[PDB]
Amino acid sequence: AMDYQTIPSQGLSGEICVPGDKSISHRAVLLAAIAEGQTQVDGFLMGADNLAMVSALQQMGASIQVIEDENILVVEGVGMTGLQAPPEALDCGNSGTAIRLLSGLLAGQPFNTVLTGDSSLQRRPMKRIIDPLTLMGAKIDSTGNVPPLKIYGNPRLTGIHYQLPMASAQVKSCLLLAGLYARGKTCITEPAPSRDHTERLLKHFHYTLQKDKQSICVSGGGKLKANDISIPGDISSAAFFIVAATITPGSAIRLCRVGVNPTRLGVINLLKMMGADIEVTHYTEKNEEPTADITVRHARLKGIDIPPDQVPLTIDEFPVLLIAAAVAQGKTVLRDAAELRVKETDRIAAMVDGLQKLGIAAESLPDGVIIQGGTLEGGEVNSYDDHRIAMAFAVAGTLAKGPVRIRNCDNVKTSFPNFVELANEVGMNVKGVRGR
Ligand SMILES: O=C(O)C1=C[C@@H](OP(=O)(O)O)[C@@H](O)[C@H](O)C1
Ligand SMILES: [K+]
Repeated sequence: AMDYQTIPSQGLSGEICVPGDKSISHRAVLLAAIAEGQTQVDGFLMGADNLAMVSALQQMGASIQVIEDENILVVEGVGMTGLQAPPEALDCGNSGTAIRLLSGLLAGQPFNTVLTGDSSLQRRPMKRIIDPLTLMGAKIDSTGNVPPLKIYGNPRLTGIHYQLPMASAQVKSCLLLAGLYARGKTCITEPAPSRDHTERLLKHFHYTLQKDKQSICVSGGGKLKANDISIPGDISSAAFFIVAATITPGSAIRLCRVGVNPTRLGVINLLKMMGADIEVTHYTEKNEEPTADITVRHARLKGIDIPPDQVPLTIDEFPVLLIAAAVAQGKTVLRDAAELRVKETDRIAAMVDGLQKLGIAAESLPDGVIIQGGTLEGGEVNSYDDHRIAMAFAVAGTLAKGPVRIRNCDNVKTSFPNFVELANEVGMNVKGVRGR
């Protein structure tokens, strides 16, 4: 077992490239696997989650070459129908995105699959996918609507028209994947926009798609065409440094080549409301995906009523955003964020606990949190095995009055394998030490 241990920072400095986008990586290798022809993937995120997806695809006869130190996959497509029946259960480790997306992929296969993962994965909710898949003709067994899932593939799904009841991109993605195998039209209606990476990669792989109103549709039985993909940096990964530089005096940093999808821009929009100093420049577009350079300077913050339309666009950044709230002047309130409770861990409970442990008055609500802006002390917090709780409290350590001990950090590598190295390079202080 490994812990992080911080000491305060005298200012972040420098220019860094965060590594690849986790969400786009999962979609990119999945689609390339069943495409026709050879897809080269740059910027692929080499973490435990994306690698678990790579493994699962290989269990089913995908032809994937992994060049770890360059962040490159070379994928030799097997076509829509080229997958083979895996002999064992697919272990998705800690990755929610992998189990929910694979389920959509696997539902229309002419074979059977067991999908499972770690302790945390085994508590994450699956009704949200089981139900609409089932309306398309899937059979999926589970106890208590959590993994493991046993999927009795049906190569004769029929498309549905379906409204998301929570703003979930995984659910939307799961269903479009199934949609490519179903007879007729599949249409997802989404009341509140969620991350649209799947949509973009379909267009990229020259599967036609159609926006309608709030709706997006595909028809089953089209063909996916190989096309090289270059993955921009994960702005979720950049979010830790964006905060860290915001709250640490004397900080000024440039973050190169980060993805700036507006459906992912939450944390920047919200920090800006709070008074932060954040410049977005040099806009590109490689492979449908907006990419830009982000400059961050130390600024003093003010508490906000987080407007609830930003919740979907910030869902992964609330752990680190709440560190910002803790050291703002005044009160911050988060509402309509109950989704935070069903993540890798319950993120509202995890953040209330560690913030209190570090001297912050923070109060839980069933769908959010009330934070009273204050002063971070040193002490000890628990990560609850959640990568982003670990990384948020490593950020907190930059301003905290004394050292911060963050217990159990091995799952940081699920989304950010070089976090410590990049944190130290720009002037945070974070070190791996033995745990218990
Ligand atoms: O589709 C994706 O890549 C993701 C969407 C979100 O999940 P929900 O669909 O549960 O909102 C997010 O929290 C997750 O980390 C990654
Ligand atoms: K995860």
